Amino acid sequence: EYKDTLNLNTTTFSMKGNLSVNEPKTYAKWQEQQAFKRMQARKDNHGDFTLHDGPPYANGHLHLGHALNKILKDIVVKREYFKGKKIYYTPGWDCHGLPIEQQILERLEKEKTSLENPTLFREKCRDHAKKFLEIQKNEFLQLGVLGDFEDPYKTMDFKFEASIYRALVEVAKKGLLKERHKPIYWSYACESALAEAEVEYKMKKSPSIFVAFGLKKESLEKLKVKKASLVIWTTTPWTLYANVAIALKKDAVYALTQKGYLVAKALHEKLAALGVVDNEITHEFNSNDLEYLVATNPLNQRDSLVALGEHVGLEDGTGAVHTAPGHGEEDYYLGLRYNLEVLMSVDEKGCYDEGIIHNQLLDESYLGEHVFKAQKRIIEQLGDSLLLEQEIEHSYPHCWRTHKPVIYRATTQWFILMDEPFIQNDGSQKTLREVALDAIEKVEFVPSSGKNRLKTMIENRPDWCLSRQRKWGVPLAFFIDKRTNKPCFESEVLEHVANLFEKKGCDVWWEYSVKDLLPPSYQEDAKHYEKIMHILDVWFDSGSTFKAVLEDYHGEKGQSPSDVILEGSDQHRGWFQSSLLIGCVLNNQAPFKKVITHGFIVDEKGEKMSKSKGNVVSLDKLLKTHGSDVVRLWVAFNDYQNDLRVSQTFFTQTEQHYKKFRNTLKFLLANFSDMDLKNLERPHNFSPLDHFMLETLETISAGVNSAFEEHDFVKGLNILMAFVTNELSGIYLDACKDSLYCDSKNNEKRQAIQMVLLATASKLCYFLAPILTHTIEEVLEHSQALRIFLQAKDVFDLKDISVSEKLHLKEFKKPENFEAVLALRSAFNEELDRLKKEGVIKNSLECAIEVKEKALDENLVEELLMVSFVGIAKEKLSETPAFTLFKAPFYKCPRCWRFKSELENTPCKRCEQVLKE
Ligand SMILES: CC[C@H](C)[C@H](N)C(=O)OP(=O)(O)OC[C@H]1O[C@@H](n2cnc3c(N)ncnc32)[C@H](O)[C@@H]1O
Ligand SMILES: [Zn+2]
Repeated sequence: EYKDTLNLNTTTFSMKGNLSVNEPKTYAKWQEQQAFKRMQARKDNHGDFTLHDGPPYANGHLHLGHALNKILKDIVVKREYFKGKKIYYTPGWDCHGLPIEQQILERLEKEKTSLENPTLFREKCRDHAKKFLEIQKNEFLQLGVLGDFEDPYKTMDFKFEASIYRALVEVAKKGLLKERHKPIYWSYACESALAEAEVEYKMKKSPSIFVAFGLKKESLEKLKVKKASLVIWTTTPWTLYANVAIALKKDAVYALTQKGYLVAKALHEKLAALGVVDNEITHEFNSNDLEYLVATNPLNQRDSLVALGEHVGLEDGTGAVHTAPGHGEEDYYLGLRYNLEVLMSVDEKGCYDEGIIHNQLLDESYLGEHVFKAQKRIIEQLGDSLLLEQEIEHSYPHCWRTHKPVIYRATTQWFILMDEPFIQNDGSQKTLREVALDAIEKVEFVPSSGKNRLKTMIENRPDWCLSRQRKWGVPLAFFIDKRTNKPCFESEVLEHVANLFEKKGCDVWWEYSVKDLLPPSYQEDAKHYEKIMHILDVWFDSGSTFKAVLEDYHGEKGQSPSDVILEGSDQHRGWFQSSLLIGCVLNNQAPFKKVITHGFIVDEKGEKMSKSKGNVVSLDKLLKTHGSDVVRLWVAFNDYQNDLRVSQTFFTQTEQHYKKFRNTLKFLLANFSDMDLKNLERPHNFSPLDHFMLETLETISAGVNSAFEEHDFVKGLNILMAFVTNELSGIYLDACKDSLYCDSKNNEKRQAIQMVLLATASKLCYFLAPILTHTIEEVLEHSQALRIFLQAKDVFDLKDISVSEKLHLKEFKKPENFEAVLALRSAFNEELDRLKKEGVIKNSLECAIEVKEKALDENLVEELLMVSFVGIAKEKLSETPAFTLFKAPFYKCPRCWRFKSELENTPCKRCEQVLKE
């Protein structure tokens, strides 16, 4: 009957998050109130921070990977904002290319329709990108992220298309944009060249065959043998029609078997065990003496030159390599080395064309057949020359959006050259590969291992094929002079076109005549010029975002180079590399100072998610079930630099952490809710325990901050959680509960406790604000004391505070040392544990302790162990080397339940006083 005489100590801040209901209201408010613009306009901004957004493709709804990405960017940006900086973060969308165009192509199929008008086709692509840009923008905002989402950048904006073109212009004028004719990746499904970032290597089954090419009569006579046939190994019977040579290893021994097969001696043992060749060797020859002999192709009876390759391998195959210059890059260079024909009779759709008849390379029945469908019939046609057929599996390149296997076709395309010296901005001379490698060494990678991934790619990469044979993209908008057969790179022409794109967009390249695309100076010679109609690799679009966004807006959307970029691990093959290369051409450095890489969302078994496999976890369902602040906490509280597995068990762990933080903030708010805000002006006498908590708060705050500075949010959250769980809840709040609930509101020691709780909630708000922004906004909404103490209207006014200044602490105050008393506490609690299960007592408050160590502050002992008496009493309960435990020789107080009453059912002296107030 004393419960209503206690301090109420409640807050309107609720235990339950109600996140599905409350979070949309917060995020809608931030949109309506233009919170991001308010952040940028903050009057006392000091220093600048630029995160340059890498642009997601404007196709589809968001998945959990996009959420991971944008949430990490948001934590990084909000950290810098709350450190006091002016922030720049303009999100963007990647609107061109097959990620958009393939969806139009597939829908036209399903509807059984076609769209051949270029302007109308580009319009359907553009409308699709516009549609999903808005969908994605709103789904991003539902995660609580803040950026310039009402003014995002778009690669389909006319000014951006011009910026991309002007970047290409800079490459051309530095001498790095050149035509090459060679075999390259070819996607037959979309009738386009491809480069590396547009291929996905996947396991594929293939025929694997060993084929005898008999030496011609005159070559047998020169070699002085009766029978000899070189054996080749190939997995592509579809290229045998284009054979012109058989390449051997230089200065290497070739064995001739009794049945007359000629293979590398080093491989004969393996080949005979396979049954490709017979076991007996009759003669050995040096490949140097075999060069310029001639064999016969069993498929079509054509000559095949015996040639010497560069670096022919002896781990695979036979040591004799079927050479088809039209369908292999190294083959092509060998063919030119020996002035051989480049046979290439495979069209843009991957089908054999009339060249096989004109050149007598393959039977006419194959005309129009797809090369992969023809292979079975080709293999059957080989007859006795087929020595062995297997089926193998190997990693094979596939088109990134049609998912069909690619082939290689000799073709003329446009490239950025990697090993071509060009004039540096400082006047020196270096190749792009050299510049990029030097640039990488100036970039910080998080984790540092990511440097090695990008560096190895730059060390090994080939020339970058830029030209694509689709319509949705930025054209390589140069004219060829027919009088010279070379491109026109005159600045007046290039600037004229760039200005037209900036005002009208690239549709004009298809619509306008050559004369109408030329400056008036040139229009009389318009008859001599023809347009290049190829469009740029979409990876060149996105590689140019630093120029189009950071440079062309002169710092208004962030500096070049950016301070941070942050993307998934596939962007070393992608956007990190394209942006590095273009930045090194234009600026001779990377357009970013730091690269943070995150892993991929994968299922509970570590496997990739796909609608095909049935293992896709829905972002919308995840948000509905847990709320965005829980999804955000899951991101921050996990090892995001490696792949992240999604499962109910891991989200249940995160929910328990969120509940612990939330329940802690509720308790804090409840227990300084009644404090007279005049307290905030005056200093207080703090107890040793108070000081221990303030000093501990400062030590853990430094550790959290250092961890968050290194982007190790797990480490920082673990420090914060341990403080919340152990020192705060376990030690301080337990020890303070009596004063908080049972001491007078005027009690100066209670007021000091409340100031410690205020300072503690203040630091929790500051450190959690980048991660749980909605929840900290809610905390401030419900606590007038915090808003006054922090001079904060809302979460966007938070700053790191000096607890020392706010609480008026003395400069040279010597820290508490609690090692001895906390060791006594743990030892007492272990002994109390044992007495409880024996039934000897129920609670620490029933006990008296006499400590043999006279050196300890006895009131601190009583405070920390929550005994009701320090000293000697009558009934001995137990004894250790450090202390003796007795039953407290008092009654339980009916108001505070401490054993401090001299009379049964009578308020103790403290409570008596409080009740009389
Ligand atoms: C930087 C984007 C470039 C230019 C390109 N448009 C692109 O890849 O766009 P998108 O495919 O939509 O991806 C945009 C960003 O999401 C990241 N991402 C994609 N899938 C996943 C996934 N399962 N798990 C985690 N992250 C993912 C990707 O790593 C990039 O950080
Ligand atoms: Zn009492």
